[PDB]
Amino acid sequence: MSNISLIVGLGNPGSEYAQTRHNAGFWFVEQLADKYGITLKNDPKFHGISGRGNIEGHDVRLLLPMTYMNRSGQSVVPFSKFYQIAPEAILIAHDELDMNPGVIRLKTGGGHGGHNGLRDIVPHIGPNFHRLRIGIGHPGSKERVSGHVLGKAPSNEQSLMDGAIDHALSKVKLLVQGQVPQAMNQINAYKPA
Ligand SMILES: Nc1ccn([C@@H]2O[C@H](CO)[C@@H](O)[C@H]2O)c(=O)n1
Repeated sequence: MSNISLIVGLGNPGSEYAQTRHNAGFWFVEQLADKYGITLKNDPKFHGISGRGNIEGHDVRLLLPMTYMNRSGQSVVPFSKFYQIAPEAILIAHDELDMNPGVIRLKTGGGHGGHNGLRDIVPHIGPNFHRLRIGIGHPGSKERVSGHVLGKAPSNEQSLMDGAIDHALSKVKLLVQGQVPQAMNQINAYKPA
């Protein structure tokens, strides 16, 4: 059903990418894992870091692909296939250029929206998974995007994103319980200030 049983955080591996905007998904899932005491550990068979544990009475798996962003499907696809997790039971947290820092919205379905992590996943499991879109803002230049997503946000924008992520963590209860509509209402209403 639409109970969430896999939460994927997208990002790039390595200390040099850890604090970049493109790792917003990693930030969310890492903080989720700590909140619920879920151990994230190297999972070489699935080219990622993974964990499993109890979130609010529900058995949930967590996955961070260690493939680099544009190859995220090399982790997500075989992982979800092996555990027989339908896309409708997957939440993928990812950075979103089309929303401001501090804005966070749940979306079901649709395309990759230019996101090359999602672009590597949608072809294989289809579009029908859920996304936690973590706003990272857009750069000045339309050609500045690589420099933006692989760049570190200013303390100001970082605080907004951290606050939004903190809010989302408080609503994961609704997601694993399969009240996706309520989770959408309460997440998507978040104002940073
Ligand atoms: N070694 C690297 C470095 C960066 N990336 C980034 O992931 C983005 C997917 O939107 C790509 O657009 C890119 O910015 C990646 O996949 N692999």
